[PDB]
Order: sequence, then C-alpha cells, then structure tokens
Amino acid sequence: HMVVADTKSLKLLALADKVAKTDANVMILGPSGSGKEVMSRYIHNASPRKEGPFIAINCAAIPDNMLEATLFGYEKGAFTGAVQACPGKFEQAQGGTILLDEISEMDLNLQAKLLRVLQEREVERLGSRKSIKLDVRVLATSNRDLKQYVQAGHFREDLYYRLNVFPLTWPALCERKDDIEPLANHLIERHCKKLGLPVPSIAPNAITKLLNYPWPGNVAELDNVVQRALILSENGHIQSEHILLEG
Amino acid sequence: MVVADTKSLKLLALADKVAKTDANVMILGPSGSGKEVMSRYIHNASPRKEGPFIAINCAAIPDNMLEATLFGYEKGAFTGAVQACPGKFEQAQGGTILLDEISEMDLNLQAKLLRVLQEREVERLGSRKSIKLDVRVLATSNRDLKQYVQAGHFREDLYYRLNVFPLTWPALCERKDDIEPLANHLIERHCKKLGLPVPSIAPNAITKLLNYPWPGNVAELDNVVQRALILSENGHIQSEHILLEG
Amino acid sequence: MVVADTKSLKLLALADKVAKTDANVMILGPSGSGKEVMSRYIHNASPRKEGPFIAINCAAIPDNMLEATLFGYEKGAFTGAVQACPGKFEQAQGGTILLDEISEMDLNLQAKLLRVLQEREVERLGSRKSIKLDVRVLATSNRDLKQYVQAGHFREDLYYRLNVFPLTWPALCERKDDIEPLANHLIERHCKKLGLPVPSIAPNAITKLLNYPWPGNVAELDNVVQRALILSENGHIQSEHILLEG
Amino acid sequence: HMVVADTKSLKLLALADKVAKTDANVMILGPSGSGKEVMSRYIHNASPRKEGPFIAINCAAIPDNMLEATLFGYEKGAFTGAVQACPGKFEQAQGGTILLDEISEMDLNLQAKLLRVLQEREVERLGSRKSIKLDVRVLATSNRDLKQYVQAGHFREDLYYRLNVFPLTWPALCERKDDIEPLANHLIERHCKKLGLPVPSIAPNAITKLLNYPWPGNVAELDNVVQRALILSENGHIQSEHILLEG
Amino acid sequence: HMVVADTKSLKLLALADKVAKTDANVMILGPSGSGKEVMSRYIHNASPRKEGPFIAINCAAIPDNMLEATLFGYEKGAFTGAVQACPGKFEQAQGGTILLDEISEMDLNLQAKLLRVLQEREVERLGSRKSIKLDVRVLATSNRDLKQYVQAGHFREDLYYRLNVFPLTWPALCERKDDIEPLANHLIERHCKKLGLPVPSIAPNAITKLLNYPWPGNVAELDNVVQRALILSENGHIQSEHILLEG
Amino acid sequence: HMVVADTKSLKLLALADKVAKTDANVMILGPSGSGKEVMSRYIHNASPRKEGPFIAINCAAIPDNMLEATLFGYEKGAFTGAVQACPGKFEQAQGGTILLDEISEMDLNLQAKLLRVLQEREVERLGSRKSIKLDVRVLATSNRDLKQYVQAGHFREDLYYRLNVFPLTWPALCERKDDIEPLANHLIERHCKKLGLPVPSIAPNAITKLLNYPWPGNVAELDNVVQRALILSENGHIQSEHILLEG
Amino acid sequence: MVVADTKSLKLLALADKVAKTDANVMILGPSGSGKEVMSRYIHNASPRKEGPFIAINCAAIPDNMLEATLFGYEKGAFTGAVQACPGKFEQAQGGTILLDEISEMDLNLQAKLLRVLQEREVERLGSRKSIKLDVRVLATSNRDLKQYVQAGHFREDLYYRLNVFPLTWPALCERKDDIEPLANHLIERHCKKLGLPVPSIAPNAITKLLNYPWPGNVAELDNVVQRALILSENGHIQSEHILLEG
Repeated sequence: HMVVADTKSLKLLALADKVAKTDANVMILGPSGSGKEVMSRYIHNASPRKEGPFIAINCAAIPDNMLEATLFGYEKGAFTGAVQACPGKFEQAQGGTILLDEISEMDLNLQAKLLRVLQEREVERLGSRKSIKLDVRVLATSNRDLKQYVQAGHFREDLYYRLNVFPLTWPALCERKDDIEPLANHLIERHCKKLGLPVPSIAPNAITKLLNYPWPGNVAELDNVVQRALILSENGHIQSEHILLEG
Repeated sequence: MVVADTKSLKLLALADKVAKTDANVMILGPSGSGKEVMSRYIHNASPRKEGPFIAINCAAIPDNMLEATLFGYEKGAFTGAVQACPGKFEQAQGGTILLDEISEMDLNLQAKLLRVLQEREVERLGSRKSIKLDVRVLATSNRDLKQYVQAGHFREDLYYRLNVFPLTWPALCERKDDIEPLANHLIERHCKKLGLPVPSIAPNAITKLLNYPWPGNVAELDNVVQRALILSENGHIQSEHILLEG
Repeated sequence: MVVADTKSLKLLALADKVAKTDANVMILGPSGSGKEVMSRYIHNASPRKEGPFIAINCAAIPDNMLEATLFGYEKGAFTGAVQACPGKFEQAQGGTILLDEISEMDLNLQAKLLRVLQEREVERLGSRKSIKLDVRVLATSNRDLKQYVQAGHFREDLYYRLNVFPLTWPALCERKDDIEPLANHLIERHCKKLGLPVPSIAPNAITKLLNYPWPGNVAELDNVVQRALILSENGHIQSEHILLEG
Repeated sequence: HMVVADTKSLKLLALADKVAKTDANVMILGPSGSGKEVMSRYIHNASPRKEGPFIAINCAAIPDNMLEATLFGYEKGAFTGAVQACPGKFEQAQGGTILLDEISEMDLNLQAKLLRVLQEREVERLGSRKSIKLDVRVLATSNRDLKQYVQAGHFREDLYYRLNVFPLTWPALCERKDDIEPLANHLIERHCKKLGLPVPSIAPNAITKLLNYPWPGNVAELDNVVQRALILSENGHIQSEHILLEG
Repeated sequence: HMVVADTKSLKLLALADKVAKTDANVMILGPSGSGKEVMSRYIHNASPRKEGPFIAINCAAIPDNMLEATLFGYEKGAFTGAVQACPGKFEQAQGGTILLDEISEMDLNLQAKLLRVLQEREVERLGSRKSIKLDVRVLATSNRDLKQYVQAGHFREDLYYRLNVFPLTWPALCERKDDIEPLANHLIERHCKKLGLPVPSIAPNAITKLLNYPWPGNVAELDNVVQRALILSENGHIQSEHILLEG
Repeated sequence: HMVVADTKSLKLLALADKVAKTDANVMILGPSGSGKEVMSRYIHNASPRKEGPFIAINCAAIPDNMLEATLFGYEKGAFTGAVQACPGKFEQAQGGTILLDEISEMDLNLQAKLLRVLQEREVERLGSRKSIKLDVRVLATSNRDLKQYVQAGHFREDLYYRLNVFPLTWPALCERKDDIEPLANHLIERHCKKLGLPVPSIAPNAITKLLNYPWPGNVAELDNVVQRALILSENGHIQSEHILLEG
Repeated sequence: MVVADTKSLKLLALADKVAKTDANVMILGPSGSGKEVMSRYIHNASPRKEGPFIAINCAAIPDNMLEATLFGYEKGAFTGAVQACPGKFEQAQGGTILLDEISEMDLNLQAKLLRVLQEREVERLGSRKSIKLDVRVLATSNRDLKQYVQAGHFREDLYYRLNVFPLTWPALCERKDDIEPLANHLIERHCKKLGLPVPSIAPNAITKLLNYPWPGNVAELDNVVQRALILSENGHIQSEHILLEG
C-alpha cells in the first residue's frame, strides 16, 4: 500500500483518512501514475466499505473504443460486435468502490451519461431501457487541471463540481523527495519477493544519486531504474554504477 | 426556496403573480439548481399545484435523445426505437413541464416546440396522430435569448412566445444576503440525506463565504460546504474548514 | 379588421380592389401575424368567401416537410411516407390558400410552384396524376423579393407572376395610430379566452406604448400587453405595468 | 399571336418568315420572356409543318432534374423513380416542331446527347437501346451569348454551330419602344376577354407614362403593370395613376 | 470525299497516299473538324482495306461515360446498366479500319487498355477474360499537341510514340484559303441535294468576302454561313449581302 | 538479341554476362525503353535458367489496378471481379526468370509483399493463405533514381538493397551514339522482314542526320523516324530527305 | 554473432546480464538484421533457450494484418477472416517473442499491447476468451521512443514498460572493428547457401570497406559484398571489386 515519509505526503494521507470514512467522491489530481490507485485502495480499505468490491477502470487505456461499453455494460446487439450481454463496471462495484482513472478522457457525451449515474444513483446498460439501482462509491483521477478543462469546454462544469468535492493533489516525485528512498527499497523488495531472492542492501552514493534526480517519469521511471540496477547488480548490493538515469 | 436578499424577494413576488396565471415563464441567469427549484415554487403556487411536474434538461440528454424524449416516439421511428414511449409533454398532462436550458434546441426542434405551443397539441416521432395537450410551460436559459435570436440560432417568433414574463435569477454575488441561508440549507439537506446531525456555521466562516465572488454559484457553494463538513468531521464548520480556491 | 392609421386604411381600401378579382396578392412588410388577418380580409371580401381558406407557413414546417405538405404525397413517395396525403392546394379547392413566408422555398420548390400557377394543376409527390385546381393564391414575404431574385435565391419568372398586386404592410412604428386600437384588441381577446373581464389602458400607459419603436412589431406588443396584465393582476394597466426593453 | 409595330421588330418577323419556309434550326436570342415562344409558334404556323404538333419545354423550369428524362423519355426502371415507360418530348413533336426554351441550361453531357439526336435524327429513351426515327424541326432560345458560353467551356462548340445557323435576337422592350403600346393593348384585351368584360380605353398620359419606362422586366413586367392598372381602374378607363411602376 | 485545291492540302493528300498503302497508324492533327474523318476515309479507300469495314468513334462525344464500353464492348453485367452483351468498335472494324477521333480525351487508364490492344493485336470486352484476335488498322486524331500533353502527364509517352509514326497536321481553314471556294461550293451542293433543291452558285463579291474572313470555327462555321446564306437568298445565287459573318 | 557497338554499351554486356552466370537480382536503370527487356531476355538466355520460362510484366501498363492481382494471382472471389482462380506471374515464371518492368510503380504495400516473396522464396495468391514454393530469378527495371525514391519515402530501403545488388544503368541513346546506326539498320531490317521486302540501304547523309539528333524519345523515337522514312521512301533507298526529326 | 569491436562486446556483456532474467529488452539503433541476431542471442542465453522464438516485423506486414497476426483472430472477426488463427503470442508460448520496429504500432494497438504485458494474457480478434501467456518480450525501434512519446505518437505508460533495459545497437561506422568479421561472415553464409567455396578479402579491400560511412549499414554491406563476389567471379575479393558510391 501507501509507503511515504515526506511531510506533505503524510498530510495528504491524513486527509485521505478523513474522506475515507465518508461517501464523498474523491478526485486524485497530479501527474499520472499508479500511486493514485494505491491511494484509491487505501481509501477503500479505510472506508466503511472495506469488505465491498474494489473495481478499477482506466479511461485512457481501453482499446477499440469500448470505454462506454465497459462502464455501463451492454445487451446483446447494443452495437456492432456486441455478441453477448455484459454487466458494466458499475454493476461489478455494487456495495463497494469504483475507480474512474484518468476521467478527463471521457467525451462530453460520456460525461453526460456519467452525470446521470451520479445524480440518479442508477445505471442502464447500452441497448437497455431498464435501470439498475446502484450503491457505489465513486473515485476518479486526472493528470490535468479539470477546472481549465471545463473552461476549454472539454468537460462539463456540473460534473466537475460533483467530482471535486474533495480533491487530493498527489504531487510529482521531485516535490516529495523524502518518499524516494522508502519507495525505492519497496520496489527492490517486492521484486525480490517475486523470485524468492533475498533483498539486497542499497549503497549511500546510490541513494544520493537517486535523490538528486528530478524524476520526470515519477514512480514509473523509478521502478525502471531500480529494476535495471537489480539486473546490473544481479540482485546483489546495488551501487552508484548500477544506477543509470537519463544523465 | 431559501432566499433573504431584497432583490430576491422581489423576484419571488413576481413569481407569485405569474404562478396564478398560465403564462410561459422564462427564468434567465447563470445555470444552476435554483432555476429548477424556482420553477417548482411557481408550480406549488399555481392553480395546477396538485398536477404533475415534469423536468427535462436539454443540455444533459445523452445520445441526441432530446427530441425523442420531449415528443416521444412510436416503435421504429428511428434506428434504436425498439418500443413505444410517451413524450415528456404527455407526462406533464394537466400540470407543468420545465424546459431546462432551452437554448440547446436546434432550429428544427424549435419549429416543433412552436407548433406545440400554438396548437396546444403534440405528436410522437413516427406518428401522425396528435395528442391534445393541457400543459403549462416553463423554461430556462443561461444565454441572452434576444442576442441568440439575432445570432440566427433561435426563432424570433418562438422567443416572444416564451419571453412574456422573464425572471432573471442572478449570480450568487449580486444577492449576497442569500448566501448564509443557502449554505445552512445545503448543509441541512445533505446531513439529513446521510442521517447526520446538522452543524452550525461559525461567524468567521460566514464572513469567509460572503466575501467570495462564487464564479460557480450554488453548485460551487454546495461543493465548499460538503468539503467543509468532511474537514469538520461533521462538527461545527469553522473558517479553517472552508477551502475556496488556494 | 382592427386599424385606424390613415396609411393602414388606404391599404385595406386597396385590399378591397383585388378582393373582387382572382389576382395573386403579395403581402410585404415585417414578418407578422397581421399579414394573415389581412389575407383573411381579402378572402372574406372575395367572391370565394364561402369557400375554404387554408394557410401554411413556409418557414415553420419542421422535418423539411414543406414540399410534402404543399403538393401532398402518395404512399412511399419518400422514406417516411407511410400513407397517402392530400396537399394544401387540394384542401383549398374553390377557395384561397395563403403561402406565408414564400421566400423560404428552395429554387426547386419554386419551379414546382410556378408549374402549379401556370397550368392550374397540381401533382402529389409520387404521383404522375394531375389534379385540376381552382385556387386563389396569396403569399407573403418579409424580404425584398426583387432583391432576392437578383441574389439568385428566387426565380424571376415566379417573382413577376406573384407581384401583380404587392401590398406592403408596414412596421408598427410607421402606423402608430394602429397601436392603441391594437393594444386594446390584444387585451380583449386574451382576457376573453381566459374568461377574465377586460381592463382598459391608462393614458400614461398609452403614451408609453406610442413612444416605443417596437422592433418586434405586433408580436412584441402582445408580449408587453400580456406581461402588463400579469403585473396589473387583470386590473387597469398603468404606466408601471408596461415593461418594454428600453 | 405576335403584335409588333417597331421598324426593327418588323424586320425580325420578316426574317422569321424566311426560315419558317425552311427546316433550319432557329436560335432565338434575347432576354427571357413569353415573346420567345409566341414567335416560335409564329414560325411554326408559317412553316410547312403548320398542321404538325407544336411542343414546348423550358429547360430552366423542369423540377427534380427531369430535363434529360423529359426530352428523351425513359423505360420503366431507367432510374430510381421511373415507375413506368414514358415518351420523350421529341417523340411527341413528331412531324412537327419542338421548342428548347433556355437551352443554355443543359449540362455538357445532355448537350452531347442532343447533338447525336440532331446529327442522326434519332432518339433513344433512358434505359433503352432502341432508337426512334425522328422527323422533327428544332427551335431553341437563350438569354445568354452562346458563343461566350462556348468559349467559357460550358457549351459544346459543334452543337453551337448546328443551333446558330439562323439566330434571331428578340431585343429588350426598351430597344423597341414602338411595340409597347400595341403590346399593352393586347394584354388589356385578352384579360377582359377572359372575363367577358368590355375592353376599356387608355389615357394618353398613361401611354406616355408606359413608353418612357425602361422595362427591366420587359414583357413580363408590362403584363404586371397592365393587370394592376385594370384592378385599380376596376376594369375602367386606365389613367396616369393606375400605372404604378417604381415609386 | 476530299475536296481540296490548296497546294498545302494537296501535299498532305500526297503524303496520305503513301501511308494508305501501308498498315501504319496515322495521327491526324489540327483543329477539330469534320474535315479529318474525310481524310480518314480517303486513307481507308486508298488502303488495301478499301473493301473492309470503316468504323468511326468520337471520343469526345460519347455521352454517359460510355467511351470505354463502346470501344471495348461488354458482356452482360460488366457494369450497372449493362443489360446485354455488346461488341466493341474494334470488333466491328475487323479486317478494315477504325477511327479514334479526339483520342486525347482518353483518361490514363483507358489509354493503357488501348496500348495493350495495339501491342497484342487482340481485345477483350469489359467483364470478359476471353480475348478476341484482331486485324484492324488504326487511325486517330487530336486537336491538341499530343507531345505537350504527354509532358503534362495527361498522356502516356509509350502510346504517343506508337501513334505518332506518321503524323499528318490538317491545318486551319485560314492557313489554306485556296480550299475555301471549292469547299464552300461543296457545302452548298450537298445541302441543296439533301433537301431536293437546285444548287446555286456564289457571286464573286461574296467569294472574296469568304476568303478574307479568318474562320475561327473553320469548316463548321463555313457550313454555317453557307446554310444561312441559302436561307436569305431563298436558295438563290449567294450574294455578299447574304453572307453574314460574326465579326 | 543485343546489337550494340558503343564501347560503353559493350562494357555493360560484359557485366551482364557475369550476373547471368549467377542467380542475383539485376536492376536495369536508365530511360524507359524496350532495350531493357531485350537485356533481360539476354541475361535470361545467358543464365543457367536459359531453358526455363521468361515472364515479363510492366508495372506501369496494367490497367484497372490489376498489378497486384496479376503478380501474386488470386482465388475465386478475392476481390469484386475475381470470378475465377488465376495463377500469378511468379507461378508462370517457375524455374525461370521474371521481369518486373518499371518496379517503381509499386505502392508501398505491394513492395512489402514483394519483399516477403524475395525473402521466404514463397508466394501466395490474393484470397489464399496457402503458399507456393518459388524457384524464380528476379529482374527489374526503373526509369528513376531508386535511392532518391527511398529518401522520398516512396520505396522501402530494405527492398531497394535486395534489388540493387547488381545495378546496370542502360543509358540514353545520345550517350551512346555508336549504337544508333547499328540499331537503325536493325530496325530497317526486321521491319522489312515482316513484310517480305528486300532491305534497302541508308544514305551517308541520312546516317549523319541520325547521329546528330539528341533523341529525347530514345529507341522509341528512333523507330518512328525509321518507319516514317520507310513509308516516305516506299521501302526504297533512304535519303536524308526521308528522315524527319522533330525539327 | 560476429562482433569484435569493444563497443559491441560491452553490449553483448550487458545482454548476458539481462538474458538470465525475464526483463523486457529494448534494442535501439538503426534498422538492420543485427537486431534480430541479438534478440536471438539474448534468447539462446536466456533460461528459455529451448523455448520457442517468434519474430515479427511491425513495419513489414502487408494488408494491415499487424494487429491480426499478433493477437490472432476467430472466424469472421473481420472482412477477410475465413478461419481461426492463433496469434504470435500464442506461438511464442514458454519462449520469446520479438516485436520488431514496435514504433509502427498505432495508439490503439499499443493499448492492446499494454494490456497484454500487464495482465500476461491475450484474446484473439472477435474473441472474448483470454489465453494465459508465459512469454518473454523483446522489442526494437529505429526511433527515439522518448521523443516519440513527447510527439504524442507513443503511449508513455507502454514506453516505460519496455524501457527497463534499453540496449543501443549502433551504426556500422560506430563499430568499425565489426566490419571485417561481419564482411567475411556475409560472404560465408552467402556462398554456403549457394554451394560455393568461400573467398577471402584482400587487405586493400578491407581498408576500402572500413573507410566507408555505411549509411545503409549491414544491409548495404551485404549488398556491396554480394556485388563484389559477382565481379570477382566468386574469386578472392579485391578492392577493384568493391563498388560503393563512386
């Protein structure tokens, strides 16, 4: 789960705890990453719905234009290709929490649909006129200023406010450098756990080399550098020579 | 309908006058929930009080189903119409219908609405049969309709038919005396909905709310208030709990 | 029907001249409902007064059904033609038809109308059978048709055939002596259809109406009047009850 | 038909009398009007085919793009809409005269078909390979300088030469003011005769008022002014006040 | 057939006699005129195929884009409208001569099909894979510089050289004035014979009037002026007064 | 058969003899002509695949976009028009040599297919997924610089290197004047033999006229001049007067 | 593999360290045969050396069958699919697949590829059934992927998945000590597949080959070599047989 050390991150987890015990929609802003989903589950496991299902969907990763079809579901013959009936992600997240990752990639028409789901607390599959009563807690993320996206006319203003009741800005890695070392060691361990290998120590100069890199790719880039260093050290003591950043 | 500003009370005074009549009411101003509740205020003060109240947001209907929802359709009137379905005008029989954000209707859809208003009857899509209509019409626009007409995006004849009695529900910053009662209203109905006790708002917090221009109006006030309730852990809302934009 | 201005009376005097005949009357001037009441006046003053009077607005028919309603259509003449249907020309047999806003016809629709006027025959879309017509034709336009012809949007041959006896029904500000009698008529017919006793207008209210340029003409006057009746609560309309966009 | 008095118009009828005796194609030039057809009928009744049929078609007045279909005819199913077999206008004008009014409205493809009709003296209906022998004399009109229209590439040069064997330019009404008074009297007469009314006289001042108007609408406009004067005079003596022109 | 008198034309006919005796493809260039296809016929009847068929097709006059279908022929159903099988123009000109008039109107694809016909000396109908063996001599014309047309990418270079073995340029009427008087008389004769009328002569003053006109329409215009003159002269002797030129 | 005399031409035939013994792909460059095919035929007859089939296809002469269809072949119903099965040019060239004349006319997709054919030594018809083992030597031509064509992104680089293993640039006729006279005589020869005529000689002055013309049309243009001269001389002695160049 | 240049030897040394793992390898540099020779080296040095090795060039598949051949497809999944067909991933089960020139995939194919890497399972086109995959992934680009991501033509998330262990296989001029061993190698395999004795390369020819920049790299060297063998009549290759760009 969430492993931090920087004071700004600790403050952000503190806020995450306050909103967790409620049913408010959480908007996780900041650069795109995987932490956002690490917090989403954290919020879930801290919410009164910890035993409920946790469903995640990335609105910027679904090919063949099946974002709409995945969210709301569809009946047999709702569109060219719909060979079967299929429950939406909202249905699978009944009594639990759904995560709409990268929500800023929804077209204006899809937002108008999503708005109705939030308002009516009911969902209807594509090609269906039957509504489904919904008890689902909604989380969402965005790597861009939604307020300006509303101004640009690419996002609904009404939907914007309904989702920004409790925004949390999960910052880049360079703005929380105290998180780098705990995160680095965490990646080393979980990768050693995959292969039954003992976790190796990490050199001081290696750490200093990591702390002083701006990390434009954030956690995703850190995971690469670490995994790369583990290859170089052959799962052994990693030193500054094993740390190859874009420098 | 929670108001307190003297200019808002004047507006409710006008609303009480048209309520007694069957006149088309156009509620102007910025988009919001108020235009929706001020329309239902009129209904409950109208001779059609006990009648049905139908609302439709022309800027919120997905899949281009605005026309199909208003007038209804017969089976197979368009690709996807797998059943018969009455229009919102039919559902508003003997009562009131609200055409929220009416400026979103295309010129063709305006021509159909015009026919409905003048002939007091409606026809479903893919239907030749007219249905006699006894419906009081309310509408809403966040645009200057006259400027919209002159821009050639709105029918002039339809404009005058809907603009016999325009009420302009202003922005929240030009009716600041409504802000404190509104906030307490928003807190209450949110707490009641969640089965929680209603907290009060500290004097400093009120001052903080009154001096914000509210570019998002009521929709933003509900935001701030719901956020404050989370920060206050459902306790009394202090100035520290009110985050506006920074 | 309800005029008092000397230039309006002189126009109705001209209306009686053509009424006796079967000549095509072109009614020019601002887009209004007043044009239809004069065309009714022409009909009721014509030897076809006992015949039918059918009106059609060429700028108010949705779903591109202007051609379909004028000429009629057989079953399956177009995708949607689910039945046979007589045109507006057939219904006006032995009487008078009013082609309101005739400047909205596409050049192709004009060529078909020209065919009807010349041969005194009509044929439904889908049909090759022509129907002998005995119909007197009236038309309107808020547009300089001569200018429209030069702009290549209107047929020159059709123009001259309809411009035998052009009558220009002027704007409301160019016939202000009609304003006061018209205002009382709008009050009377509105109150009567709502079962309310008819109120009169205060002198100050009259002067206020006479000195407004009326960019919306009779359509706008009806708005202001109905608005005043709401404000006056069906009492005597005072100067304060008259809210125009000054 | 025909009512002239101007010296330049009398010469033009004199020319019409010469081609009438022949089978030559006549191109009637000048501004569009009814006079174009009444001279075509004058030629026909002065022609050896005077007992033959006279067929007229306005190429600029046939709706639904039925120009080609009306001229050549069509068998059942030649195009989407052909629910029957139908003879062409050329077939109807067999042994007589056909009038192609405003011929400059034909597309270059339609011209190519008309060309082969003039050359081979045969016509084929749309959707038919069966050719029909034709004994038809051809007349045509145009409000356009066909030579300029040829040079512009909108008209076939070869067709231009077959049709402009004997051009006759029926001028604007202002270039033949001596025709105005006889023409006005003709209109007053035929209207009153159509209603069984006695023909009224026309004041000298009314005549002079008509003579000094340029008539941009030519004969078509004159007919309007005359009718309007009859309406105003109540079929009575037309005076210099029943003549409403422009102002 | 050929009615010439100018030494310029006589030298061309002299050249025509040489190729006639051979099977070489003749390219007749010069302004578009009926004049050519008289030479094409002269070439044919002076050729060893004088008893064979003579088929002429004008590539710029075939309506409804039926150039390719009439030249190659089709089987039933080769295109929308083909309700039967139909031999091409090449098949009809078997053992004789075919004339491809205005060959510069063929699109690059049609040209590629014609090229293959010249090489393989066999043709296949549209919608047909069976190839018909041919023994046809090919003649062609063009009113434009084919070389320039090749450089403009509107004509195949290989096809150009196959057809331009023996190019004969049939000049404008003004560049061979001594042909005018004999041509004029021939146009009067064949027109007067066509209508069963006695053929008249042309006055000397009328002759000189014809000789000093540049003839931009060439012999299509000369045939026009003549037919118009015969109308005015009432089939009598043509005087200069009867000759109305466009100038 | 290759008839040359220029020292630069003899060098290319010397090179051609070296590759003929091998199985390498030969790219013949220079202006488009027929001499490129008679070199392919030469290379074939000098190759160990001499007795094998020689199949030639011009990629710039196949109408109706049937280039891809004729090369690879197709099964019944591979495209709208494929009414039967049909073997490709590669199949017909089994155990022999194929000539891809003007290969620069292949679209990038068709090039990617040809590349696979060269690599895997297999071909499959359109609409078929069964592949056919190939034993075919590939020769190709191009009237343009393939390197610039690759740089222009209109030709695959990898394919360019597979085809330009042994490029031979067959120059224009002006860069090898010593070939003109032997070529011209050869043309006079074979053009006589097809008619059963005795071969005539060509005057010294006439030869000199040939040598000093730049021949922008090369061999194709030379053949025209020769044929034209034979027509003018009536298959007799050719003099400088019979030689009409574009001058 | 040939290799003699210190640069290439260090790259192969790095290849050995990543071979023993299941990490995705990114082989960068100009397009050539050498990339797949390294991808095969990585395989034969990996614990999956006895497993299947599947190669697919994303820039060489005709008729847009890149997505189809990679993922596989059920019958009639697209207009052309007349049969079921397993994808390249299915064929590379328990072994290694090489996605050659991966920068040619469109953003959609990249999204599909991403899910395959994440979930370690694939589903054919027109199929809902997911196939569990034990497949090691190698990839190749002749393009700066980082820049390609910034240009918005490549997914950033997919980029970092593949950029765990990037290896840049340089141009032939940046590793000249490989030229001579590579040259003799190309002669050897070309002569052996043609049933000819292998010729040697003269000292003067070697230096002539060493001082050419090789913009076409190995593909050009193989080209130049094969041409030399023809000129040498399969004899020893002299500098006179080396035709480059003179």
